[PDB]
Amino acid sequence: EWGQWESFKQHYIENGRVVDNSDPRLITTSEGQSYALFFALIANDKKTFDELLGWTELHLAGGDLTAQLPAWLWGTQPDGSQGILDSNSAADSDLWIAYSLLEAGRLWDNHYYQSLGHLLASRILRDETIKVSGLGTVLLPGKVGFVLGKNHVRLNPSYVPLQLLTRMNTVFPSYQWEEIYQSSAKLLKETMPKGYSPDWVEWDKTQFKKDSKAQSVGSYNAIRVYLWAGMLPDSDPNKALLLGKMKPLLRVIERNKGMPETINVLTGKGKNQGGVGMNAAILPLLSSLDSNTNVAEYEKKIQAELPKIESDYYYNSVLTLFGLGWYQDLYSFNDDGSVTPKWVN
Ligand SMILES: [Cl-]
Ligand code: NI
Repeated sequence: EWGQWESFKQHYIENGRVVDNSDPRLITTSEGQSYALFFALIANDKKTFDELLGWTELHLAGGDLTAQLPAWLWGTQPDGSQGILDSNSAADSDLWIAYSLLEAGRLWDNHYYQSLGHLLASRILRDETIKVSGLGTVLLPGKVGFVLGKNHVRLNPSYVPLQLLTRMNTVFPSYQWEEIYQSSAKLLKETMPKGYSPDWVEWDKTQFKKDSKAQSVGSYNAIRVYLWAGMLPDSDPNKALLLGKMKPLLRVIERNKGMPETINVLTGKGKNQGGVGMNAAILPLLSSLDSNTNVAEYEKKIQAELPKIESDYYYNSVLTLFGLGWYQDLYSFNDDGSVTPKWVN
């Protein structure tokens, strides 16, 4: 029913795990699992959803997702065995997994999925959030390694889709999730002086500062900011504020026909060509604002490039699933952060 999803399963999923073969360790990430769970839900694919969930729990979460956040990285170890390569969590993926479970629970009337999504979400609060001066409670990028000093944290704009955060608060209200929505909105709006979001940025007590490691680069992480924002319902007051800053991006598309591999968020100047994944990632945004780009023809170009990412290009494939899937009306987000797949109505 969703051709691109059927292709993705064939070429990227092996017995419940999403494989990124660009790493010679033939890795699976909690990110890959999280996106595949979401896509399986959008596709009304209960069987694959179950397979993905089971693999995630067994291999990344010690057989119990109610007991711990999943490890983010799994694959071939130096001795040839397969196992966890990094036991740290990745909060963006934790959030996508919790969201997909909550939404699958609602859409499929599956009380287990509802409960599991809830218990995972509660653990995200426990294990990878912290309250800092001025910004309040933030979602940290992982359970360890992102607290850099007193009231000083390293954050990642792409990790916090406002629609997912809205959803955390709408059936079981939570002062913590409300605070995280607010700090995330502030993070997004205040670190894009030219309408471009960095991959990483620090909050140091009283202000945002250039990330000491990643500097001012916006690249593969950050391209998702435009993706999530372009798919917000206009009920979210932050959508208009974020999109109001993105005229430079639209001009980049007019002139260069796509976003660059890396962009300097302070100057708006970019390096290299970004690729079909990044082009799909900006498609919802492109469809939502005025520019000289013919959107229909832009989408046709993306479609023409799909055979080239049939295999061996995990990340471009998930970006195209998100962006083309949305453009082709396969799913939309609602005012309460929930998602309505095409198959519902
Ligand atoms: Cl619905
Ligand atoms: Ni019920």
